[PDB]
Amino acid sequence: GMAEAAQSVDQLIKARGKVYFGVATDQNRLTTGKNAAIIQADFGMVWPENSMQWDATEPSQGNFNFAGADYLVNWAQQNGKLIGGGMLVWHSQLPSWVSSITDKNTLTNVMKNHITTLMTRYKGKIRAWDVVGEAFNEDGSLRQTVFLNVIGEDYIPIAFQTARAADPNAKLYIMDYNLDSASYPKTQAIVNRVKQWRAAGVPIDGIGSQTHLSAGQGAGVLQALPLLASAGTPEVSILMLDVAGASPTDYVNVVNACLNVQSCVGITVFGVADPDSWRASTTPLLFDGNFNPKPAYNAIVQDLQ
Ligand SMILES: O=[N+]([O-])c1ccc2nn[nH]c2c1
Repeated sequence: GMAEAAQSVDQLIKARGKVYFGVATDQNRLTTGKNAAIIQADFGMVWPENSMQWDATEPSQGNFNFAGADYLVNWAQQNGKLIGGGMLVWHSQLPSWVSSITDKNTLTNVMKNHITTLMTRYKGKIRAWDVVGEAFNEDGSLRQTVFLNVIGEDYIPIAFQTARAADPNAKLYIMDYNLDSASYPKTQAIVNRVKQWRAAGVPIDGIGSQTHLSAGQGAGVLQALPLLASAGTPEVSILMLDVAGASPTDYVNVVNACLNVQSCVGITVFGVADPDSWRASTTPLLFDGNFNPKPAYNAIVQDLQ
């Protein structure tokens, strides 16, 4: 048929003892193309690209919109897929009403209410939440977001403690990008800070590495991911994965990094088909514009056998 025979990378990675091979998606994708069909066949977990971000879910203080998030949760449950959520605390997609707050107590209450409301709504149904995203500067210091500037460094401890109470079953992650190389200061810095936060009792269950790679950089993940795992969190994960050129070598190296790290639970790719990627011109995903698996997909299948 037009659809091509294939194997599920999610089925294969589970048979290797990992939890999932996942994909970022949302309602716009699930209703179009072959996205739903490919996700049903080949992936075991879904993450909302945008529908759980702060601008989508709490556009006005205390006025929540769960329509896109509900769609994804409902779709995942109906299709037997795990669900991840996030990002609960992130500077990038933040409504103006939040970034304009200057009172530390107010912003703390706002952040806690945002975390608690989103996590409570889906309590027991979500595998993992990305509680704090992109909290680090490239030099390893903390990024000067409204949360850091107004609340101070304690915002990370408070966010995680609040998330734990909202849904004790969820795995709570901190996530950042440019953690793909051991040579990079951000990688060692997040490890050191996470070690110190865990010594302070912060319930950081996971470090998620947002893995946007250019050609050849897969090999670096083989040293970076073990370094991330040395922070001692229960879990690490590869997330938002895409690879310029989608070389089988790079993708297989990332997969093998996860297989080589006992605490790595799985891998999430940043979409299904190349034309829908934020980097589409670099054809960086595992399915082409015809929704057929690319050589990198086949190479992952062969590596996971
Ligand atoms: O693993 N992901 O691709 C992914 C996509 C969007 C997200 N928002 N929060 N966490 C996310 C993870």
